[PDB]
Amino acid sequence: MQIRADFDSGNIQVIDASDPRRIRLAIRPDLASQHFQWFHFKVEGMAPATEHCFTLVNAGQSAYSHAWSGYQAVASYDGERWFRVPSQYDADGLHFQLEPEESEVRFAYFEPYSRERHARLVERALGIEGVERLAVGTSVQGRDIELLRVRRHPDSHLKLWVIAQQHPGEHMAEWFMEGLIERLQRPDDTEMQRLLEKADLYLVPNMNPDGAFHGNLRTNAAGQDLNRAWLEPSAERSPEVWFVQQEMKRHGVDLFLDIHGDEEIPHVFAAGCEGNPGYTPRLERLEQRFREELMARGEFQIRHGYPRSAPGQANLALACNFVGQTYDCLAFTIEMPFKDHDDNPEPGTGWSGARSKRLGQDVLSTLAVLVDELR
Ligand SMILES: [Zn+2]
Repeated sequence: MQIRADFDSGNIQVIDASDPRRIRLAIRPDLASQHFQWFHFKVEGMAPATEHCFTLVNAGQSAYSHAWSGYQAVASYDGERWFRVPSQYDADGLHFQLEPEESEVRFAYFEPYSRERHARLVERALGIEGVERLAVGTSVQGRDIELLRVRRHPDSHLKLWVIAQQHPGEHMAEWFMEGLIERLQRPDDTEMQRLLEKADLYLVPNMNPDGAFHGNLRTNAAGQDLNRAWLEPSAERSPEVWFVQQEMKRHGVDLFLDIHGDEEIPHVFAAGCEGNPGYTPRLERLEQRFREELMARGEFQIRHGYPRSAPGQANLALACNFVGQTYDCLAFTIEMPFKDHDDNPEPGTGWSGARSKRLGQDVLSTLAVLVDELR
């Protein structure tokens, strides 16, 4: 038996894998920050007809250790079909067991989205009618930050921005983008026809390629939390955010969605800008419309989420608040669960890459409905 993480988005430290019934492992802290929670490794040469019991020993010291409770690890034999496995959490850490049908299998905190797939996603995007790579930024380690624009009518006047995965460990985010982009390949898509008549789409499939490649959870290569750098972006420390802000200034913003993933809450939800000094009645109305329309179409609810912000007490270092206020536009942070969307239980897979994609396409339907109210 051999366990490794020497690959894209891999993360794990092997303690002792000599006894299948007592496998010890540790989660690796981010490149330049103390945060950790995301894990991704492969096991090879497992004995057949044998139970293998795994334990992430430092789960208790992870960034969000209270989120472990109720969480079921994800696994895959072919890296295509991912399934949930029996898991428990106590003082010794996160435990999960599996009697593998195959000699090899891989585990991860969520269905990984590799930079390899990212590349194929961009390729397909550029092969789509009206889709272009409007501009490209560069990460701290020199990886591409594509800004794709979907434009099918030279007279549209609205700019709808959607960026994802500023936090590397939140892989469900890029899955959301894949679904959103792929819907653009439909021949007779009436809703999209209307949307694109009035607006152009500005998409950044991945805001932190270095973090994602290195299996980080929270920060970019420099150790900076990108969703805390919007008030004071750095060309050197947070180039990913700096790039996006320059382009936003060039073209303008009339809508902004920041796609994330939440470790704790087992529900898909959306946080707004109610704490912004610039939170107007118009924006409060639009936020109500958006949630109302999305709730009627996708796996999205409004009962659970983060505590709301008191009037004028928002943290403008956050993308959602910063963009919404700077441009006086509807803005939300979309949150997908690492667990399941309990409203629609599917224990065998929990929240997945597929359900993330579907949410991405449902969100497009919501935008089509609200396009005439944004401005
Ligand atoms: Zn996040």
